[PDB]
Amino acid sequence: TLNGGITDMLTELANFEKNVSQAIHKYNAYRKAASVIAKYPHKIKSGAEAKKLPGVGTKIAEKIDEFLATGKLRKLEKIRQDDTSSSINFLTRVSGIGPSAARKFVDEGIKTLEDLRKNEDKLNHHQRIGLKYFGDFEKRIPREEMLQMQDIVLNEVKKVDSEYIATVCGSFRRGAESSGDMDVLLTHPSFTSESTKQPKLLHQVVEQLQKVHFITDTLSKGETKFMGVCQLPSKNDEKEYPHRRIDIRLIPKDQYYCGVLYFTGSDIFNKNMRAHALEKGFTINEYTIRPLGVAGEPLPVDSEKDIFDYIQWKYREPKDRSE
DNA sequence: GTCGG
DNA sequence: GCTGATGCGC
DNA sequence: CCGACGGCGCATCAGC
Ligand SMILES: Nc1ccn([C@H]2C[C@H](O)[C@@H](COP(=O)(O)OP(=O)(O)NP(=O)(O)O)O2)c(=O)n1
Ligand SMILES: [Mg+2]
Ligand SMILES: [Mg+2]
Repeated sequence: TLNGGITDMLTELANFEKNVSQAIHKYNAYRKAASVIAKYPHKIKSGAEAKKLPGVGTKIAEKIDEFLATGKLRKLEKIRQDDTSSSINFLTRVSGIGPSAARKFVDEGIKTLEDLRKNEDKLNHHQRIGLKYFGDFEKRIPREEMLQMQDIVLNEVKKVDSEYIATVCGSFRRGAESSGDMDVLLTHPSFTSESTKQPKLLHQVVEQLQKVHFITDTLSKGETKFMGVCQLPSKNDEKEYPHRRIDIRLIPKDQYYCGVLYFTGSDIFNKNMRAHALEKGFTINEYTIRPLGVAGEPLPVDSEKDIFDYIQWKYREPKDRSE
């Protein structure tokens, strides 16, 4: 990538602020700057040039000048040397261990993978599964495997009830050649914003995917959101595929376009778009777009493009939403 | 950390 | 048990 | 200056 050295530096700063400092707005600011620089179509020559981009301010411009001049950032070189920052940043890589829990574990002398494995009884269910698949969860998923997973999920959903519609969203729907996980949007005509005419709609699908041994583990599960683990089947004598993260979101069927907009992302694109909506006098969530008067009644939406129209954005195909 | 009013 | 906060994640 | 920063599901806990 054209400015990969810079965007990597900013991401590392973002992670430090989130995981160690617990300064969430600094985390968001660093990721916004990294995002806008990532899509800038020139090799950046100076901090001043970058400060012209929205989300890059004075402090990030100065860091870019240091990085361009020396290839490194003294602030990060010191952070990498610090044992407590290093430990906390490591522990947060386990799914279910956040900044607070990582600092608590370090206080208790739990700070390596070996320590975690020795202290499984001190982990909640989510953390215990995150530890179990720690290596697998850091692997990426080739799009070819995403296509196999898509075929399994859609066909098994079809067998439960041909009226389900399952849509793979996330980075996959944005056309990524690899994904960190699989995100599945689910609808069924019995579940609308006006009524739930059938119970266990999400459960039935989860159950079926467990029955055929696709879903292997559950991190969390409610009426509309499942968060778990899945695995492709392998052939005779074949090494097994890595276990993968899977999220499933049941959305009211009449609210599919707001739901698919949300679940297609990226997260930064959603943040930019919802922030823009506010400046335009609307609020967007995964169910509705509503005017700000306090939020008013939902506006009619019959395509993803209707949502862009309301906030006066030209439409952006999913592949162009990877901010 | 950055931005807009 | 319920409700509201908080952590963690999408 | 300085308030705002997207919006919400599930797990866990504290207080009643
Ligand atoms: N903070 C976040 C995180 C996620 N999402 C939405 C947008 C994202 O596209 C989708 C799925 O989340 P994800 O973490 O799986 O991200 P992804 O875009 O699929 N990328 P990846 O899974 O790493 O390949 O949920 C969001 O709105 N806000
Ligand atoms: Mg994803
Ligand atoms: Mg996901």
